[PDB]
Amino acid sequence: MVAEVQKQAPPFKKTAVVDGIFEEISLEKYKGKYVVLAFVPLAFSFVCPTEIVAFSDAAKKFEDQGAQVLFASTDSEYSLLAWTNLPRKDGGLGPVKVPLLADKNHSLSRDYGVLIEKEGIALRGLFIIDPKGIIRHITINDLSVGRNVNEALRLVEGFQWTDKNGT
Amino acid sequence: MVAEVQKQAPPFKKTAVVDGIFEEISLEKYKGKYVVLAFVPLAFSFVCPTEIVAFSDAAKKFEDQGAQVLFASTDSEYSLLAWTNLPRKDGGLGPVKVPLLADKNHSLSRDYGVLIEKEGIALRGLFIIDPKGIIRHITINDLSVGRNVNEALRLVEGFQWTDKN
Amino acid sequence: MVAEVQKQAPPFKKTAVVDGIFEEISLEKYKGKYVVLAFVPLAFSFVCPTEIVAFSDAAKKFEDQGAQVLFASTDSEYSLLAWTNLPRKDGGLGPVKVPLLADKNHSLSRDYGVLIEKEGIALRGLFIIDPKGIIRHITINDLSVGRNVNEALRLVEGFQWTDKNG
Amino acid sequence: MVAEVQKQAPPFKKTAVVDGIFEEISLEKYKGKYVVLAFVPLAFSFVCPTEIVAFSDAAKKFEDQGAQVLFASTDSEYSLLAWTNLPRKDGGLGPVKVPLLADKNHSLSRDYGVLIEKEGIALRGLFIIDPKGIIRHITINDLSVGRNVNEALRLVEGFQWTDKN
Amino acid sequence: VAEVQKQAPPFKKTAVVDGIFEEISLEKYKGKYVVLAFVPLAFSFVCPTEIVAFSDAAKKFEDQGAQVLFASTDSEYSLLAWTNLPRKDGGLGPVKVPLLADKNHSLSRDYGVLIEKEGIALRGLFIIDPKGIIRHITINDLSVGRNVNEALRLVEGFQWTDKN
Amino acid sequence: MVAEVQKQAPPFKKTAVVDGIFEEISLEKYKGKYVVLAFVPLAFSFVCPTEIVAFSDAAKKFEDQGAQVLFASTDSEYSLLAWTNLPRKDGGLGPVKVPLLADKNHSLSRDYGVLIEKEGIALRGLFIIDPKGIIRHITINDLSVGRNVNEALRLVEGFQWTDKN
Amino acid sequence: VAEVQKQAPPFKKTAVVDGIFEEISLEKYKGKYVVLAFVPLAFSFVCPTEIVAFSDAAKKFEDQGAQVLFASTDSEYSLLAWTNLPRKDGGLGPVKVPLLADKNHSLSRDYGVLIEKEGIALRGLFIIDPKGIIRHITINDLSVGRNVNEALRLVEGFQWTDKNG
Amino acid sequence: VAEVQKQAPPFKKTAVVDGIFEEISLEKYKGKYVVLAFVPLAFSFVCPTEIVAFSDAAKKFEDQGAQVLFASTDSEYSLLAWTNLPRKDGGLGPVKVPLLADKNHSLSRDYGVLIEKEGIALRGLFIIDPKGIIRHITINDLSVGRNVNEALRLVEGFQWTDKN
Amino acid sequence: VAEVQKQAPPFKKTAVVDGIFEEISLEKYKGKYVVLAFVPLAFSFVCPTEIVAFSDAAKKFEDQGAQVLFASTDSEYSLLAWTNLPRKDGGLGPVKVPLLADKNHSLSRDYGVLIEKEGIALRGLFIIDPKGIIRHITINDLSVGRNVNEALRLVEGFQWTDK
Amino acid sequence: MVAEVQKQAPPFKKTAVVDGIFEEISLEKYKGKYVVLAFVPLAFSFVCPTEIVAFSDAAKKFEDQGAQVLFASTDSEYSLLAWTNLPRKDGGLGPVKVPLLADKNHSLSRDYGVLIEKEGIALRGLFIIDPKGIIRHITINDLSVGRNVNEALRLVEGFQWTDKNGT
Repeated sequence: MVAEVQKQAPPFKKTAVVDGIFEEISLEKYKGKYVVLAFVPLAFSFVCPTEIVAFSDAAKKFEDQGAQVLFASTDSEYSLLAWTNLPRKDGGLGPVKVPLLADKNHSLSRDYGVLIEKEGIALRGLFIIDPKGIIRHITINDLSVGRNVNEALRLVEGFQWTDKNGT
Repeated sequence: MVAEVQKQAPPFKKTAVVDGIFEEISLEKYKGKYVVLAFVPLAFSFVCPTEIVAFSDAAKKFEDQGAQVLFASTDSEYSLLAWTNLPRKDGGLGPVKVPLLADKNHSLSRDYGVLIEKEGIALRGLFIIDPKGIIRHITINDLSVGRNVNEALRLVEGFQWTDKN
Repeated sequence: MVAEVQKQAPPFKKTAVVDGIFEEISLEKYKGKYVVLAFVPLAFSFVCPTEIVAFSDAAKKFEDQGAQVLFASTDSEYSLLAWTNLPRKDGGLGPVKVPLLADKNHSLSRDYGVLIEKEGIALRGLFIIDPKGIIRHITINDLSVGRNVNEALRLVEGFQWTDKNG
Repeated sequence: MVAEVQKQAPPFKKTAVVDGIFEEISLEKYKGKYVVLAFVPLAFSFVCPTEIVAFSDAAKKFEDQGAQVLFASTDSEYSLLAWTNLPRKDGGLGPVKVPLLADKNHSLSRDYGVLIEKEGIALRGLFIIDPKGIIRHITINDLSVGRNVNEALRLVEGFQWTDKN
Repeated sequence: VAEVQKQAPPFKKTAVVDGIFEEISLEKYKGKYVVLAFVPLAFSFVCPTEIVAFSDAAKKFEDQGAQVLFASTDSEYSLLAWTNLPRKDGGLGPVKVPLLADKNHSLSRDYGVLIEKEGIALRGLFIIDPKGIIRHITINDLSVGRNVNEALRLVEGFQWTDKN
Repeated sequence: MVAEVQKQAPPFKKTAVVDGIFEEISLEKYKGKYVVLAFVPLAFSFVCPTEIVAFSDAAKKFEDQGAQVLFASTDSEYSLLAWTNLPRKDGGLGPVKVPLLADKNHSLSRDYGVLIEKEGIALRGLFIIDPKGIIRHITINDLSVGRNVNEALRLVEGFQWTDKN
Repeated sequence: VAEVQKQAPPFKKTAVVDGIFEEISLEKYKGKYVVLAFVPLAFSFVCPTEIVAFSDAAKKFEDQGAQVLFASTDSEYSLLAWTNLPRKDGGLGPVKVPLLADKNHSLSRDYGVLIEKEGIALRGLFIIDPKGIIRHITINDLSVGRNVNEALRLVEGFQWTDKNG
Repeated sequence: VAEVQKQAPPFKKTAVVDGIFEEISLEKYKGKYVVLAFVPLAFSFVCPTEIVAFSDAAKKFEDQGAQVLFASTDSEYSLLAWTNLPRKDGGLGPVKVPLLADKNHSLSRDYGVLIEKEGIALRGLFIIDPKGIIRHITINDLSVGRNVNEALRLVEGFQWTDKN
Repeated sequence: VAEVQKQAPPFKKTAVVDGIFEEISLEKYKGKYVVLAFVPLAFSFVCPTEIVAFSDAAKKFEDQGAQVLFASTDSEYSLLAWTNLPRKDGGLGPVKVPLLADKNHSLSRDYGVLIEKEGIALRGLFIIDPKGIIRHITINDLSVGRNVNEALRLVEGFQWTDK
Repeated sequence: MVAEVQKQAPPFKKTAVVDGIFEEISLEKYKGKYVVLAFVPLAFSFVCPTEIVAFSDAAKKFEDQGAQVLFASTDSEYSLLAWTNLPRKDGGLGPVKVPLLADKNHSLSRDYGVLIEKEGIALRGLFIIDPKGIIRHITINDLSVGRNVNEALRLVEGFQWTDKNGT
């Protein structure tokens, strides 16, 4: 069960940090809406999280497009929680407006094809999954360079439009 | 031999249309340069090729950045040639500033993970490959929605910057 | 499930260009009639398509013999359509009086034993299939040399005669 | 080891009737020449052998084209010999200008894909094999209808022309 | 394969009986002894005195409650032509025992007489009783023939023992 | 492994009773001569040995034909010895002019295809083996009915004649 | 195979009892101790003092509630003849214990005493209790025999232990 | 897997030593006793008193000829941040023993402490001698901690017995 | 094999309890903590001070709701004789804990302490809770022993915070 | 690798008690002599060792015949040692004139076909092995009943005699 465009997205149920407390998040929870699943390699890394912040700030634009953004990493929910509790002035992430999923056992990263087995971390993959659970897009960047928030919005708007016309 | 970010890109040698005549194109030919390999499902399809045109028009901007754009489809070099000879006024593609690769035996599309076996055509995948032949990016869109030329430019500039800093 | 003389022909359902528009063609559609399935790939090749034209021109002679000619290639229905829209003066095929079947996923060419896997194209095979769907003849030519239209007519006439005596 | 256009023809070594006596015939014997190998289901069958006669009569036209015609069946060299010794007025074949190969153990017919296992006889297959031993054509007719001598001549001439241009 | 004491392999083969084709099976002779004898090849350069000897004794076998059947790996058409070609002219002439065309070799294979590399049957002879059990097997190399009286002696032997 | 007409006979080396004492008999010992190997179910059986006696009496006729007769059973050389020491008046065999081979471990009977595994005894098989060790004849009778001595003589004479040439 | 503490392999074998044949199985002696003893060959050049010793003690075994059975790989006809040949004349003479003909070797194989290459049983002796459980195994190479008193001692031993605790 | 009396599974893992990264292998301590101790998660709601107790006794171990190493399935960045976050503020504060980031789980798998379903290590502790042989294994469920003096006692025990 | 957090491998083994044989299974102690400890050989030239220490603390374990069990790959007859041979005379003397004879090695194999090549158990100790879950594992090489107080501390620990 | 009459005996190398101290005994050590290998289920069992004592007392008669008697059990060399140190008055074995082999890992008992897997003990098997290492006899008694010393002497004398004649 790897993830491929046109196929059903691998299901998941993962403990996540939502507004500073733990919640069990599954894909089935968002059935009917678009989901944008986006991975990041490590918490507390020496790379500024501008990428997660950009998606956090656009949370509401996604919600208006009928979509929910979810982030995911191979850190525990405790590491990710602490990451949010450590403000940005002090080198952390600060609170955020999107769930952060703790993929400690690596199943998520493996099923979505982004895990770097030797290293224990996910590549910067991003998947857009439609209301019926079909993957309609895959981006995967090496770690050095980030993703564009507007691309995800453009694509979601694109797939909605085509969902409700010919194509 | 599938394609993965951080791994060596699958090599290939495919007959392509360059400037209305055939040339054998391999990836090894572009070692030292960034390569942006982009697939498209079918020639002569009744869907406007604005996507290939946008990348054709930016061919030279990529070249200036030290990158080569390559397009690829599961059509023969003769179908792709005829596509270029048929102007856009008349429902074709017109000439183009980027090699068009004929993946008739499907090996390319299979090795890069974009082939839809049941259908015989490639998804709209796009791969950025660095000078050492390592895949640094993968985009794959379902057919209904296209790719953004500026994303490929942004990413290439991104990977160059990080290559040197 | 390969094709052999005396055995049931591999069924198929393939999108084809008939009179400049797409139609889904299966073998089951011609049950009761002889079918003459002939392969060619490639479209827009730099070789004059005299072979397809000869069979196009004899379309009606086949129809009189109780047979339907079908052509087939590993090109898409869009490439094949464009081939017909491009007239012969300009290096294309022009319209034709026989369906052109797009075997893009190669299943047809594989099941009929004509695909050159390394290359992605069909050899110049021709199959005559009787009303019950049994293969009664197989021709397969390497690419350099073509088929004779009259052979297919002669064979069909032959198999009809023997169908109704023998 | 089945026979396919573009591939090497299955080698063989079979006892045949040549000019009313037995000789061991192999394909390797005709290397350098075109070979037209043609099968028939049964000797003494109730079908007139006009087909074998037509190819026998054109023997020399084939020889002029640089080709050798060979016939083959699943009968013994003794059955095939007797067939030639029985003249046509009397319901046999009469003498012929082409070797008749006795495929009693069925290996030839199996390797060339014409054997009907349940029945023990070959379909009316015809193979044209070039000087390097590559199969350039395959015809296979059900038993009720025969082959055209001129098709084989046309094809051989065709493949020679294309061999040299 | 066929073994003494075991059930004989069943068969259904096209044969030449009185110059026309008939489908012969073993099941047809259930209740009688069957003496199945192989020979291939037809038109071979070796005189068929052996088949003639068994043809001439056809009726002695019938009196003993037995049927003789011959078999070869030639087609029914080759075997037919063999009978139509008289002996003056190097053939066999008519015969009073069915000639079975084992073209697909199944019979010869099941009875263990086929020479696979060659496509021909050894000179095997099998005596099969009324219940279909093989009570005797002879197999000669091709160079030397069988004795008709041996088959009669053996059949008489097995009848006697069948009833005491 | 098994014995077939036209093939090399399975070799053997078996302890046998010859003139009231033991000797190790192999087939290799008779190379150059015809050998007629004949099996019998058991010693001391309630069946009169008239069959072995007939072949014993014709020993010398076989020798004149250039042949050696050998008999064989699945009994030990001690059982077979005792069989010969027990005269016929007293229900035994009496002495005989042909070696009697003790196939106790069943290898011979298995290799020659006559063993009845469930029972441990050989069928009444008879094999004629030529000077080069090739099997030229096989007879195998069910137990109820015996073999004919003259058939073996006729066959041996037959195969010699045809051997020469 | 047979093992101490495990159920003895069942059998049904034709045997010589008082000069005639009877079918002996182990199931027949359920409720009694059975002492199954093998011997390599009949008519062997060794006087069978061992079988005689067990024959003479038949009645002491019967008094202990035990039955002695002997077994060999010879036919019932060879074994019968062995008994009919008196000891003065090199045989066995009659005996007071069944003699089992293991011609197909199944018994000797199942009890682990068969010497495959040779076709004979080692001098094994098995004591089997009323429930059919093997309580002892002796197996001697051929050169040296068994002691009758050991079998009696062991049976008495196992009875005693069967009835105390 | 790791077993008493057998060679310990080798490793080479990025670790936090004095606020910076160093690559730590077992081969680095050949000649000394190594006490390898796992803890399930950084920043967990459970007080690290256990790591602190072993950190405080670092020098007693060093005097005995032993090196203590800690290991978790967190990244070196999570573990670094854990040390930079003082205890007043819910972290670990600095420590006197390397903290090894077993992100790919190989270490925890090879030492038999990984809970596959969960992605975390049990509280295992292994004592490994100078030749790299495992001479002791402790493994505690999550609810209850380890005793520092046991590890010191055992190391002293194995040294004494090493020299007798 | 036996693992912390998993159900302990069941067993049923003949043991010496107060100089006579009894069949001991784990199921017998369901509801109580069990401390199963292995010892490699009886009559070995090393001191049983370890078994004595646990024997003397038998009652402290019983007060904590726990039963100590010892186990070795010796027969119940060797183990019995070990207890009948007093310590003055180089044996063990009586003891207040069952001694389990794992002659067929199944126990030692299932608990992961058997040294196959040798036929003896390492000095493993397992604490098993009332539901039969393993909550602790110690395994020492043969040269060095276990601490009685550790087992008491751990059991008290797991009772307090139950599960 | 099971033991059978006429076949090579399985080799072994086992720690044994010889005269109250440990020694490594292998079969290879007695090549050239007959060996009489005899098993016993358990030390300190409630059954009197009369059988081992009878063979111990005849040790020297065996030695004079050119044979060595060896005993073997699945107990450790320490259990077997203690067994000898415990005199017979006090329910033990007392010293003995034949090596006692500790088959703790069960390899010996398994290779000679006497191990009762479920139980961990050897049946009362006895094997006579000739100077070339060939098994010339096998006795195996269930546990309830013992073996006869004179049988082993009779058999060894038997096999020697026949070794050195035609008959």
